[PDB]
Amino acid sequence: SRYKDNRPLNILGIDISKMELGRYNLFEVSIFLQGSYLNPFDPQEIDVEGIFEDQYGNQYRVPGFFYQEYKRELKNDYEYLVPVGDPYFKIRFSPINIGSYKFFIKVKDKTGREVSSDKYTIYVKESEKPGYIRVSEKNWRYFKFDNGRQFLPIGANICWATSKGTYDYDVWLPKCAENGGNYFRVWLGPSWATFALERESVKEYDLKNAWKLDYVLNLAEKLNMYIMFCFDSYNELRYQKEGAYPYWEHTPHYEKNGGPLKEPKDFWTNNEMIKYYKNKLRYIVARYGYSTNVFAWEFWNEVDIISPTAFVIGEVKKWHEDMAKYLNSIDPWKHLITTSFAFSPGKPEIDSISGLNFVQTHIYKSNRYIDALLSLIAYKEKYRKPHLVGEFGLDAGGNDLWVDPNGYVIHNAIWTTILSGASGTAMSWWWDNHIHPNNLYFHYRALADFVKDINFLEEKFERLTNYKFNVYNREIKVIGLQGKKYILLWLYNAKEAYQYKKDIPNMDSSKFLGSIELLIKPPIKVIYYDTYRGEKIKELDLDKNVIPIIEFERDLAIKIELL
Ligand SMILES: OC[C@H]1O[C@@H](O[C@H]2[C@H](O)[C@H](O)[C@H](O)O[C@@H]2CO)[C@@H](O)[C@@H](O)[C@@H]1O
Ligand SMILES: OC[C@H]1O[C@@H](O)[C@@H](O)[C@@H](O)[C@@H]1O
Repeated sequence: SRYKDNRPLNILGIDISKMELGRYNLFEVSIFLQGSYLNPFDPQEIDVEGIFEDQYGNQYRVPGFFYQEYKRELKNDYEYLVPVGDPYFKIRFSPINIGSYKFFIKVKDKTGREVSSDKYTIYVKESEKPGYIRVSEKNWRYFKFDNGRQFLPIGANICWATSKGTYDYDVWLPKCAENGGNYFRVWLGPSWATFALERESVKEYDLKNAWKLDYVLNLAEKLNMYIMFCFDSYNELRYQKEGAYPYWEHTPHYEKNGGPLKEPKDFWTNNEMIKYYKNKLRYIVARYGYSTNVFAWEFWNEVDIISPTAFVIGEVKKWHEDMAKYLNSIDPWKHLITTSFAFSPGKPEIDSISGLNFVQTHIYKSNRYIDALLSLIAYKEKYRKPHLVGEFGLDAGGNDLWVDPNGYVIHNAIWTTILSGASGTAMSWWWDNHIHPNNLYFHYRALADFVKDINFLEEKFERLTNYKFNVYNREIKVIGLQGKKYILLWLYNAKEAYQYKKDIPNMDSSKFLGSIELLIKPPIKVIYYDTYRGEKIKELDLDKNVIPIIEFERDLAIKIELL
């Protein structure tokens, strides 16, 4: 209890960032106070709240959070944070309507005493921000922003940094964003993670790592990138003898290390653990919920490979139901909620929960992974909510960086997933040792430039069929979408797409390979698109339903417009 206080409850000061701001922008209040509490992260010890009301009567009850300011520096090869000033409490709000808001601050400590701040008025003007990310009501396969524009996640996992900490995100994120990336995922556990909130304790949260997460979220705000926050990872509940980067012996949850749990099975039902987990959710909502750059709350990385002594499907399901309900109830902005599994088909008992707004796949597979992605995407349409392939790679023991230094595997997967009907790109691993040093960002730029002007929410896209190849010299396969107005094709050579030794193609090729006949009504306009250079190659008007296939080395994209 290093942050305890033993004084009569009183507000000592309030600082307000600005009295005028734009729609969906951050409005921050600093609160200096004294009171009686053992743990500023526990609302039963001290509960700070901001009560906001727009001019239409809508009310928002925003929990406040304990905060320490830091100044970062780089000490040779590691980030070091110097504390600045005493810690204090903050409220972070974001207005969804324009016009006037009134708000006040309310504080209650463990004595039951309650104090209040006077009503303040702020004014909100229109801004460029599109709002929070939601499931599309027009097409449940896809995400939208509040303003109705689509959100197609294009990016990769970027889940933790080296010892350089936030300085790595300074490098990775601008490169991602300038190459069409608008998405990444970060880990808030286990305790070794860059943004670990439960670093030494499950009762009190790490103010340095929370500040690093502030920094990276602010950088995403500047770059128009949107983040999935993964709260916990399976390692926390996996025993040393079970392998796969286990961490139970080191995790703060374990009684040996000060926590409430005698064994990982008890995580799901232990009353003390559930209480502190809800305090963590409240802290996360308080500190980060305002941000439209939070794409989603993700409870678990691969919860199915916690210790087999700890995975009880009925209890994990109930815990996800209860925590999703709680999180929704306290999150004024109702961010999307999800969870993930190592087993690529997932766990239907959990994926079917209505409180999980979208489902995910993790898949590491070396052989015929294009077909495996297609099959999984087709299968999970049964949930009638969006599907994110949140992790993807070879099953090569982490050797992708030297088996495939050109990123052909990533290339194949991001084209396959977005043109099979998934909500966005397959999300690669290996951001730090592969994507960045091998400079693989250009793959994403080529894909983003192909899809960005299509409104997927209105095309009524269906996976391509009723097609007939007529190709004699090669084995060419197709992944395709057929919509109201567009047909999008990704063609690949089955005998070249899975070999990674040759250099990046630079076709000069103008040559005729074969044809693909589609059941569509002509006339049409056909655009041939280089998937490595990210450029239109050729354009052709047609009066029949048979599209010539021009020469290409590994794969080729075609955009067809029904006229
Ligand atoms: O290297 C940093 C952390 O790696 C962690 O293991 C990772 C591992 O690097 C790899 O990405 C693997 O497939 O997923 C693991 C996490 O589940 C931990 O070993 C951690 O201790 C390291 O700091
Ligand atoms: O920032 C990502 C990486 O960039 C490299 O050039 C080095 O500086 C690494 O130390 C760093 O982790």
